[PDB]
Amino acid sequence: ISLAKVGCASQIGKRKENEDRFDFAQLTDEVLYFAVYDGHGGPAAADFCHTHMEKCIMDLLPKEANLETLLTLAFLEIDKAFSSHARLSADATLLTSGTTATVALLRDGIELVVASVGDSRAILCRKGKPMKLTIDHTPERADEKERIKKCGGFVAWNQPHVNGRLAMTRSIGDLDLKTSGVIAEPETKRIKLHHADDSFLVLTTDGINFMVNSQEICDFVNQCHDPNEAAHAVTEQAIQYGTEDNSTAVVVPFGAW
Ligand SMILES: [Mg+2]
Ligand SMILES: [Mg+2]
Ligand SMILES: [Mg+2]
Ligand SMILES: [Mg+2]
Repeated sequence: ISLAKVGCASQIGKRKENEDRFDFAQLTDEVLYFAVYDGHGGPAAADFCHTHMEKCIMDLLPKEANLETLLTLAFLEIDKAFSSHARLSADATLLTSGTTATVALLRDGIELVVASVGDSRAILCRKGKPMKLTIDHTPERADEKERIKKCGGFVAWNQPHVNGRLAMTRSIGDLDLKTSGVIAEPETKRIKLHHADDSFLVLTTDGINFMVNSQEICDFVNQCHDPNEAAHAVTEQAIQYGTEDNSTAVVVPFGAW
């Protein structure tokens, strides 16, 4: 696998700051890492994950062979770390700072494991068909709604927001909403890559998702030259369809192994 080929674009939209972060790296000989972080309420939480996620993972790699279990621990461990960082700084806004997290680990070139909290997305495109690797955590999910109430929170409306503040039901940070049911525990998925067909991993933030569905994302990946152009193509298409949030796409090509 080559990382010179990974394509990524991030556009700011009609917002004052761009709070999307993304990273990818070769962690060990066997483990590749890919991530998007959609921040809100200040970039502090997205930056924190961007800065520290790779060490939470690497320190746990020698201890945990189930990568779904590994990322669960890493997410909860990094959220506990952000809590303390926030509670101990002079800036009180860090207590309202949050972020989505969608992280992918590829082991041995073959085993793809994806964990996320929030409404940023991961899909896999093989032969121009998408497969969803994530499901959005939003209050319009019956199971998510029930946890929010069980924990004593509520959902308000313009379109549904937890306690009138948070458009999603899981996240890293948002220290005050943690008691009301906003958790840092991811949902996970494990798959094996195709031995013969080329498959692409695409991470996107909600600015893109609002206007470009999963199928149209495969079309851009399928029809553009390199992943670089495809990533820039799909973020720009979202802006032109009417999206105003920050928009970030990351396109990862996998060889047939
Ligand atoms: Mg890094
Ligand atoms: Mg954002
Ligand atoms: Mg949102
Ligand atoms: Mg967003």
